[PDB]
Amino acid sequence: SLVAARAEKVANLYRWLDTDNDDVSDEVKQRMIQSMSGYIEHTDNQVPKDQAEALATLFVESTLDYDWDKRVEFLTKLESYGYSFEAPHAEKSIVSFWSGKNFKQYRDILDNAQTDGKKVVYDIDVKGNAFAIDLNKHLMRWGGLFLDPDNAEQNQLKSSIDAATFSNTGFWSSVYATGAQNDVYVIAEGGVRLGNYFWNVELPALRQLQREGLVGEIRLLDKPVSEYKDLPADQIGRRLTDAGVAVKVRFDALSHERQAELLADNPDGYKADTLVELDVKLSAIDSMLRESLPFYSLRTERNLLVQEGEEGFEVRSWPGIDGKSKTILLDNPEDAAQQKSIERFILANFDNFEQMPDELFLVDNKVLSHHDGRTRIIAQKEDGAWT
Repeated sequence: SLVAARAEKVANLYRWLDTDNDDVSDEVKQRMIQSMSGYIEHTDNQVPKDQAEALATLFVESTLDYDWDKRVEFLTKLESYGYSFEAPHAEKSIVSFWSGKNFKQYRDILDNAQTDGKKVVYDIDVKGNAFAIDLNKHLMRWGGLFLDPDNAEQNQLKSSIDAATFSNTGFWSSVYATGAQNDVYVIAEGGVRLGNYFWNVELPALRQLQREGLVGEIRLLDKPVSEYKDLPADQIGRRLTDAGVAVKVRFDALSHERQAELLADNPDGYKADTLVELDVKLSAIDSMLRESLPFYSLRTERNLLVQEGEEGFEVRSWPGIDGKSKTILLDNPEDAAQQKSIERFILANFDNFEQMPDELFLVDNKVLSHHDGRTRIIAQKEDGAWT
C-alpha cells in the first residue's frame, strides 16, 4: 500500500483548493452503476466477478460524490489487485490535465531529446493508472450517450460527469507524479489559460506538492510542438520556478488602456477573439496557496492532515492508521488570527497526533481540551499559562 500514503497527501490539497467552488436521482444512478458493473464484469481484467459491481459502485460513487476517501480507497483497492501507479524511476511526463491532438508528438520529440539511453515514463504508461483512466472514459462514454442536452436536469448530469472525471484524471496525475519524484513535464496544449479547474485547483496542487518536496523540476509545454523539436534541453518547457506562469487571456478580457497600447504596435493585428499571453507572477500562486490551506504548518512540520469538518476541523495521522477524528474547534471558525493561535499553540506543544486531545477548542484566548473530560489549559495572558 505505497499508493494510500502519497495519494492521501495529494487528495488532501484537492479537497482544500477544489472545495472553494464545490437532487441527484438513485434510479438513474443504479443504471449508471450497473453498466459500470457491466463494463468491468464483461471485459478482460482482474475484476472479480463478485467485486466487479463493487468497483462500478465505489468508482462512480467516489467520483460524482467527490468523496476523497473513496478516491484513495479505489486507488488502493486497485493496488490490492496487483496494479501499480509508481513509475519505474527514470523521468516522468504527465500531460493529463488537458488532451490535444499533438500528445504523441511530444514523446517522439522528448525521448530523442533526452539522449541518455533512457526514455521518459508516462502516466498512461502505468499499469493501474491506465486501468482507472479507461474506467473514467467509460463513464465519459456513458456520459455523452445516455443523456440529452435539451431534457432539463439530464444535461446537468453530463456537465457533472465531465467535471468529476476531469477532477479524477488531474488527481491521478498528481499521485503518479508524487511517485518517483523525478522531474515532470506537464504539457498544456492550447496554453495554460485562467479561470478553469487546472488553474484554480490543479496548478496550485503541483506547486504546493513540489514545495513540500513531493515532486520537483516541473516544466510546462505551452508553445506549439514545432517550437521544441531539437534544441538544448533548457529551451524545452517553461520551468515553473523561473519567473512566473505564461498564461493566455483574450484581447476582449484584457484592459482598456492595455488594448490601446497593444494597438499602438501592430495596429490591426488584434481582434476581440485574439489570444494574448502574459506572465502571471509565480509569487502570486504561492501566496494564494498558503491562504487556501488552513493549518498550513501542521501539514508540513507535524505529519498531520487537517481537513474541513461538519462543524470544526479534523486532524488525522498522515499515514492513516485508522479513520479516527481528533477535531479542532474555534469560537470564530473563520477568524484567521484565532486559527493562527491554535496552530502556533498545538505546534509549540504536541509533537505527534496520538499525543493529541480527543478534541481541542479555542474560546476567547482560552484553550479547552478533551481527554476524557474538558481540561482548560491556557491563558489569554501574554505567555500562555498552562493549567
